[PDB]
Amino acid sequence: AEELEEVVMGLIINSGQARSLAYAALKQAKQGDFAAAKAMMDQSRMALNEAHLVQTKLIEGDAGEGKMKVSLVLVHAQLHLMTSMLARELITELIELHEKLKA
Amino acid sequence: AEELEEVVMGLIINSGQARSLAYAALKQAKQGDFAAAKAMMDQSRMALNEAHLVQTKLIEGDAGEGKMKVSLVLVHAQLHLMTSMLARELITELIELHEKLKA
Amino acid sequence: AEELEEVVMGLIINSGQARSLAYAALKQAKQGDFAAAKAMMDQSRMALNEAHLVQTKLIEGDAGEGKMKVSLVLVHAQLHLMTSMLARELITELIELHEKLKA
Repeated sequence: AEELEEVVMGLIINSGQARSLAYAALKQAKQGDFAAAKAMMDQSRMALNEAHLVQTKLIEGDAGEGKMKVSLVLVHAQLHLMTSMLARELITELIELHEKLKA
Repeated sequence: AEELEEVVMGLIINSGQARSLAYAALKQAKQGDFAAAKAMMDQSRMALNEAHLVQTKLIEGDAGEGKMKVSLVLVHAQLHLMTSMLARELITELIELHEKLKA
Repeated sequence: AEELEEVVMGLIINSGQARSLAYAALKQAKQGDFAAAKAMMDQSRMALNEAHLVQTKLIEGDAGEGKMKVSLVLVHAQLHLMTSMLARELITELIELHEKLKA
């Protein structure tokens, strides 16, 4: 719907940007730039945190009537956010491995 | 609905616990504890397997009328389970890498 | 529905095959076969690309009436595709690490 629909687009874009930043963070690690990787990861998380917070309000205050479940719309947003958050967390682990290797 | 709704909560919690155990398993690997990591991974999988089995019954025996597809509710459960299973599988790979590194 | 339902099954199978190929690609890397890993990854991506293209047509040309959003059915397909694509991308990163790790 109006906002919910426009809000989802923002969430999808935000989630996509989060992943983009995360992959970029990893790329920095490959170049041996741990400092930039850490900075990129930190920002990536903040983007996700804000996105997750918005989704939480939706999931909690969404359902007009009773039930708390979710909606077709929310599920789509959750899919992007869940994927992005997971990607970012795993990417963080991958970056840590690069540090252990040396570079 | 009654059970389905309560069942989903259990699945979501179970999926979340699965991931939690998986991340913890990885943490053990970082401490150089391959034995504990393996034990944690094994338990993580068992939790997922039981969760997946419940979802399968849902997906197969859910749809009251004809169609086998899924439902708004099932999709949400699948999202958590799919994310958790994938996370756990990737985490397993990450742990194996730690073993190859040494520690 | 008829096609959409049958199309989803194809997408789910394709997504599953994509992941299967990706994991197999990783396995090749463990055996120290970077050439086979690369070949498997390339094919995995092509499978996903074709799958993603089909989903795009669905998401863009699906909704019979106005709205572009998604449908219960599409979300399910997106879940598998999103999971598979992410898995494959992360697996690619994991394979690159194996190459850096010698073998």
